[PDB]
Amino acid sequence: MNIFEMLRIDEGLRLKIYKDTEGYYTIGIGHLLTKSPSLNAAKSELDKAIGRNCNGVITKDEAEKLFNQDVDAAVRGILRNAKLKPVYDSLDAVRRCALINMVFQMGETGVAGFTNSLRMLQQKRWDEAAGNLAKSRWYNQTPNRAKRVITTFRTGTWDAYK
Ligand SMILES: [Cl-]
Ligand SMILES: [Cl-]
Repeated sequence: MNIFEMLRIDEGLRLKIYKDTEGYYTIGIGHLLTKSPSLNAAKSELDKAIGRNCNGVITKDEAEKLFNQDVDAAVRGILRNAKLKPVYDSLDAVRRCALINMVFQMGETGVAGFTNSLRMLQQKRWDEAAGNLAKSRWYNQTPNRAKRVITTFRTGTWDAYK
C-alpha cells in the first residue's frame, strides 16, 4: 500500500465535474476546482487546469496527471511549512502517509491548525492523539474516512485500508 493507493481509496475516481461532500466543484481524484457556486466558474477552472476545452469531462490519464501534481504539492507544502515539517520528520513511513492524506484533503493551513494533535504526534502519544483528532468538525463531517486516517496514526500499520 502506498500514498497513491491510499488516497485513491479515500477520494474515488470521477471523470465528470461533481460536488464533493462540502458542495464544491471537484473532478478526478479529489481535485477541488472552485469553492464558487457556479458550474461555469468550475468549467473555466477545469479548462485552465487541463489546458484544453473539456466541457466538464476528462480522461483517466488527465485525472492521474492532476493526482500526481496534488500529491507532490502536498508533500512540498508539508516540507515547507514551519509547523508541519518538524512533525513529518519525527514520523515513521506509515504515519507520514496519514499526515499527507490530511493535507491533501484539508490543506496545509487547516492541518497546521490542529496544534494539540500535532504536538502529541510529535511526542509519539498515539492513543492520545487519535482521541484528540476525533474532536473536530473533520471527523463529524466525514467520519469513515477520518477513522481510517486516525487508525493509521494510532497503529502505524495499513490495517484500515486493508
Ligand atoms: Cl468536536
Ligand atoms: Cl467518510
